[PDB]
Formats: sequence, C-alpha cells, structure tokens
Amino acid sequence: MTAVQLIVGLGNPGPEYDQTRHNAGALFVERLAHAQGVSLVADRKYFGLVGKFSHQGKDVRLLIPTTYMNRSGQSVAALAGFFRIAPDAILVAHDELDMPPGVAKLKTGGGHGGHNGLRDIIAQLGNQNSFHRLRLGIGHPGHSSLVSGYVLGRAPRSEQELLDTSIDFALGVLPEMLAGDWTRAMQKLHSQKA
Repeated sequence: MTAVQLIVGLGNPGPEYDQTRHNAGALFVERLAHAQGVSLVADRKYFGLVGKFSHQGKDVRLLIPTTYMNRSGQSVAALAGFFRIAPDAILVAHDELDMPPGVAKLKTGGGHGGHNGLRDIIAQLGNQNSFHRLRLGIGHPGHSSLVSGYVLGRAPRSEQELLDTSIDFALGVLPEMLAGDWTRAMQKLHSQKA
C-alpha cells in the first residue's frame, strides 16, 4: 500500500572497498540507477550519492551513502528527514551473510542481525526498525571471527556472478517493490533460482 520513496544501497566508499562484498547494496542501487537512466549526484547535504526518478507520480530517491557503513544512518536520516519520507517508504539493500550468493530476499522490519549499516539506520531513524530490506546473499565464511575479513574481501568470480544474478532477479521485482507490494515481490523473488 505504501509506495517506495527511498532505496538505499549500503557500502563502504573508496577504492579499498570497491567491489567488496559489503557493498552488495550499493551495487544493486547502482545497477538500478543505470537501468533507470538515473545519475547519481555527490550531495554533501545527504552524505552520499543521490539520484531520483519519477514513479507513479512521486519522486523515488536512490541513495548510496558515502559515510562509512557504520554511519549510514546519518545519510539516510538526512535525506529522509529533508523529504519527510517515513520508514515504511524506505527500502534498504544490503549484503546478507545468511544467504549464499545467488539468493536475494526481502524482509520488512526485524533486527539488524549484526549488520552495522542497518543497526545505524535503525538508531538514526528515531529507532525505527520498520523499513524494508533487500537482502543480497553473500555467503558466510563459517565463523564469527572471519566475518569482518570476509565482507571486506572481493568474492571469487563464481560468487560475484551469482550475486549479480540475485541482483538481476531483484530488479525483476522492481515493479512490485516500488509499489510497496512486498508479498508479491516476495512470492516472485523467493521463487527464482540462481
């Protein structure tokens, strides 16, 4: 029932982080911007890269924060407060240790389950966990202690391909996601296979 007004793709800025797994979110937004013909603008006001396109009579904004991951919430609150977008019109794309490459999933609400990007978003938005998430499988290294090194690495090529496939699947439910039909987007998405 609620149109999406903001899609955020999480990542770390900089060449040292480019192409790393923890930037899956931002890869998705970046593909989405390219497919939509949207330009993404270095906007210091929103501590990120911002673009917009028009969908069903409303501006949808795309955000890639350029704070570090752990401070993403600053970027998302600045944009969303400037524009008065409530959490429920926000979709955040992020890497997901709990699914393998090749798998994208959607979720509404819930915790951050250890993602410091989302945690920050959660704290910054006056503590609201009610935004939506596009979870992009990046696999898990199989030990809590290897997590930090893992999300910060570049996946081998098979895993990168399969992340890219999950991104193409995700983009196939763009119409359902922009409209806010999470159930249908879930039905279609969660029925694809990489």
